[PDB]
Amino acid sequence: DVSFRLSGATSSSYGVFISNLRKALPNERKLYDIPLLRSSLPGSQRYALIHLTNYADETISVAIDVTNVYIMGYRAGDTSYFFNEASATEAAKYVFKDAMRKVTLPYSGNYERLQTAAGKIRENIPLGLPALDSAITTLFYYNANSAASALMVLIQSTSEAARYKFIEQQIGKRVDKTFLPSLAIISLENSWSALSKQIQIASTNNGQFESPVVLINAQNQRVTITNVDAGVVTSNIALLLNRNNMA
Ligand SMILES: Nc1ncnc2[nH]cnc12
Repeated sequence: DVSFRLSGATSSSYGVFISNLRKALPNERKLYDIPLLRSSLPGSQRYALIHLTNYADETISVAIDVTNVYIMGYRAGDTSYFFNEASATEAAKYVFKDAMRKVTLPYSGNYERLQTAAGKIRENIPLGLPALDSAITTLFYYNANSAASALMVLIQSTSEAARYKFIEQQIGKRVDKTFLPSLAIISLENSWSALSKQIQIASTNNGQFESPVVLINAQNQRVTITNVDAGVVTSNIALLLNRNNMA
């Protein structure tokens, strides 16, 4: 299990938390010094639990699938909450089994569904450590109308931070402030599967992608990424989705 406590948290201690979350994920190999995640694991090995505690000492436990860093659902007290999808129904056979109530959320855990349900796009939802505190409080005292936006804060602060060093560093900097994510963060979130696939292809193709990936950089320019010597591959992406795990 991995834990993070917001009371007394610093940039350094969020960095230690995201390091430990990456270390909790099993990898087959490394390609270009980046962990390649497993394609399939038995249910008994497939899930990791993250414990998150806000400023008021209220704790939720979040279940993640370690093959794709996907959040399956969370527990608050005696009640578990799972996303309305196939992988989350599978997850509920293995985690939070002694929860007295189980609630199935009225959506799946993908962004197009969560943004529709929240009525807000990712660019307009604050991130930073105080926004994670707020997200924990909202999810602990489950308010249906505010859950979807809180779950997007939670996903971006744990899963997306683990996938990219840039996202980890941007969220971790904001200890007593909040910020709105740039299109650079949004395009990294959007492009993880495609970048992962192309880096796996590149290892059999002399470091060259078969299909380019278009990212948005810090100056809001569309940049076309074509190989493993690009900065996003050398010094940013921290985990690779297995090619067998993309559908
Ligand atoms: N539920 C989720 N967990 C992790 N990463 C995601 N990207 C979109 N939805 C996600």
